[PDB]
Amino acid sequence: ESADLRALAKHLYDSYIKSFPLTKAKARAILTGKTTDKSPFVIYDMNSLMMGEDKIKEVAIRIFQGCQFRSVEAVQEITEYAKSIPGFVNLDLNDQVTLLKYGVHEIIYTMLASLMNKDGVLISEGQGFMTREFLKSLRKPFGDFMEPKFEFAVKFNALELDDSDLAIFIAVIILSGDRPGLLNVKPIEDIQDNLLQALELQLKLNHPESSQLFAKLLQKMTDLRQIVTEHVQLLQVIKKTETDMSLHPLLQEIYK
Ligand SMILES: C=C(C)[C@@H]1CC[C@]2(C(=O)O)CC[C@]3(C)[C@H](CC[C@@H]4[C@@]5(C)C=C[C@H](O)C(C)(C)[C@H]5CC[C@]43C)[C@@H]12
Repeated sequence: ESADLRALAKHLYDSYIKSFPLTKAKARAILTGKTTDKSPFVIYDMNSLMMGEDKIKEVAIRIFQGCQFRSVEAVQEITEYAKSIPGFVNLDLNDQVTLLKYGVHEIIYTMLASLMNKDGVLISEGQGFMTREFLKSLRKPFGDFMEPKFEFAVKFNALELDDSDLAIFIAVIILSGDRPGLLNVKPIEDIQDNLLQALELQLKLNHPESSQLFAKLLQKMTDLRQIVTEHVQLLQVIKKTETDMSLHPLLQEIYK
């Protein structure tokens, strides 16, 4: 029944709003020269980075650890969202952990695109905006952490998804079932099939002039995969040349 799929979409969207403090809708209102209400302080170089530390509250490394923090917070938020997905907490606990382990980074880059445009990315709950060029200009093992994320975002943002779309898409990603190490794949797959039906209907209703958006959205999952892969191998480099830099245990247990 279409009706049941709509109720599912609304529940996920509702849970999404409750779990993620910075929505795409708020991010777009901040980014677009829309408001005096609160536009961001813009960090595009060293001194503005400093002054930025006063307005908003070594460079390259310190920025990297600022990233590390926000990812941890993002993992907490995504974990909270995951529990609201019907069926998820009824799964074998080990599989819940596995689904989170592999899904969380793909979600983080999906939602990261909401905070990006071509020029840079919102930081600190949208109070700040850090320039793409400034991130690229950073010291050499760090200066290209962010670039492939920008490249993803620019293309992904061209699908023009809104938060109600993204809420279902993010659920679809979590409930994959082709994740390494899963004990019971069939209950995961039955949940994903429901989610996929919901997403498909959502996209047809919300974007009726956007043909095959559903298929085009699913194809984006390959882009996410390779961002993660490339990000991971970049992290292995950093941990060897920067022996004094530390990773977060919540983040470290995710990579393996
Ligand atoms: C170890 C890291 C540096 C964390 C976990 C890996 C990470 C990850 O997988 O998230 C790569 C992308 C990103 C550096 C995050 C942190 C969160 C962060 C984000 C949102 C918040 C802090 C930063 O100020 C800013 C604006 C550059 C963004 C952009 C990218 C990421 C997603 C990484």
